[PDB]
Amino acid sequence: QFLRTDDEVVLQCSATVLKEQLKLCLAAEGFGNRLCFLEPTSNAQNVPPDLAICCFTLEQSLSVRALQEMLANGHRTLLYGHAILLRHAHSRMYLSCLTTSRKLAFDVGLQEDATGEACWWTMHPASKQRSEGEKVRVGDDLILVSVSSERYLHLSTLQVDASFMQTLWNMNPICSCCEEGYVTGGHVLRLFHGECLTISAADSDDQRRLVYYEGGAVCTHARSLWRLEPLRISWSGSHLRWGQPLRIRHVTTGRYLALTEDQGLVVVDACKAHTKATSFCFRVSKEKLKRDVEGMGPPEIKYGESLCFVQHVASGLWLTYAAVLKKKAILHQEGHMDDALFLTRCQQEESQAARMIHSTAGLYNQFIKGLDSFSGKPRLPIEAVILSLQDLIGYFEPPQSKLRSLRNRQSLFQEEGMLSLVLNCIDRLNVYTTYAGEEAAESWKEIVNLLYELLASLIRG
Repeated sequence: QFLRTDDEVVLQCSATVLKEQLKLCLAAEGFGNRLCFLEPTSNAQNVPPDLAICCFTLEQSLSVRALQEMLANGHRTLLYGHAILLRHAHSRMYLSCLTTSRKLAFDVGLQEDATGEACWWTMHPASKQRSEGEKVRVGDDLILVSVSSERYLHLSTLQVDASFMQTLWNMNPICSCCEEGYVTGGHVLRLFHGECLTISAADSDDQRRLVYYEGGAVCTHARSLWRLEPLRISWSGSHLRWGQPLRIRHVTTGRYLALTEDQGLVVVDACKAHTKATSFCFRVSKEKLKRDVEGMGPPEIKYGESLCFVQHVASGLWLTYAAVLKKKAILHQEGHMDDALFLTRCQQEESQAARMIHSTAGLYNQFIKGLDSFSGKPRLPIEAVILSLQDLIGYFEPPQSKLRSLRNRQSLFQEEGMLSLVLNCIDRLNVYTTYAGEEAAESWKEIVNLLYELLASLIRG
């Protein structure tokens, strides 16, 4: 019904493209790139969208008198006329109106701290059906106005900016108060057998596509982290239910647990992750065996205490095993009597790290791919690579058991091959003594210096 501070939301707008509605959500990575963009969510049945970086938390909802009061120095329902502070779940930065552009438009993206007016947004009713001081209702079209620049949060042409043109937004709830201890969608977690479900380590002959039960240290590495993704956008953070279908996304690689005709149980690119290949559910038992709600729903599955059998929804097949303990994970008609898994929730530091490794690997791989492109040939995400490097250098800065996080964060990245990755950039740039752009070459010495600085920061201590 209503929205409250601390609810988690997405900011959705629509565009009409090829005479069909396309729904899109405000997204940003934060590290490596502060700028918002739009993540299409309409084709979810075929291609699951990247939702982790669309989630925002309603930190704060103030009257403007209450805002001006604070600027010159609790599950509150949101009222029209209030100013809101939206913290990005992944990066923990705040949604702001930036002071850069590309005329009258400002960039929208993420600000590293909630000081000043740029990260505040007033909410206005999009019809006479709502008035200042009334509660914002889940479902309401609304207008969002930057407190700092007085422009409207705006969809352009698909991009987002702050503009004098209005755009209608739906602030759609992802979740509200959940029952302590209960599994919800959007959680990052591990699945333990009796040893946990994972894909192999970086640079494996695997190509990282096969699934395993493995024990030992993997139980604390990023490669065994998974994100649960119900087949819905709104209330995708609701409590999970026995038999409810969901996709299971591998965090550091972005691939989706799947049944595949040629190869059996594997992990699959998002573009191949259609519903049937990719829907599993949790079952109480292997016996033969509703209508999805518009709230948190009944809590059903508990971290630690619940035993769960994972079933592939379209085939009915059971997640099981085949054969420094490492077993291959398979889908089978019968499985084994000890197939039930238990779930353990990841904590935020490690969860964040795993997403950062995903983006970083993507970015530097693309940057390596551009270098290979003109390697043989006399005649690149320079901006992002630089910011990414600068961001990681700050993240790895030495400090007071901050030394523990550091060592552990360094460890997560190292076990995901970030050292080779950084080394590969250095080796490829050092093929040159002093091809690319001349524009590109303006940034060469800066980037190699930043890489070496990162390298050192990944080993220090």
